Amino acid sequence: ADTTTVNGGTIHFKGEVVNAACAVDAGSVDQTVQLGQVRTASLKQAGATSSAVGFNIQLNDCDTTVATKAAVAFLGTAIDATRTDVLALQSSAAGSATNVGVQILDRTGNALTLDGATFSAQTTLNNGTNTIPFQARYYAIGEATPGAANADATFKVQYQ
Repeated sequence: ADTTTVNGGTIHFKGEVVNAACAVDAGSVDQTVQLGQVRTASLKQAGATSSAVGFNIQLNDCDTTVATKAAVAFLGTAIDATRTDVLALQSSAAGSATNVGVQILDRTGNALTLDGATFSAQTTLNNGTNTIPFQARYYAIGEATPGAANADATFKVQYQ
């Protein structure tokens, strides 16, 4: 019955990475992130964006004698071969939106290539708790069409 909206479900992030420097918080290893609902009229041409929502990857127990910096990379399916930082939806079949994916922006506003090897801007660590912030947002690759939108990605943390 939806003829007018991309109707955001969740983007689901998983990232079980173990390192001596810090522990990934248990609330960060398997998280969702709701984007909600956008009229297709607002995503009518390639490059249009909407509905940026924040999420964080929290590191606990950091020890700066082990690492002074951290960064995160994300892995997922590109929506097409010429849009390497736009995550395909889990489905573009009947009932799901087409011509729209999801980008993961780091704390400097840069979209991250979804190759598991393109690291965010670094957090300069303090001992203890460190919160690395991101956003997710919709990104149109053409005239978006209506339907459900859900996506999935995994993440890794690199320390130095």
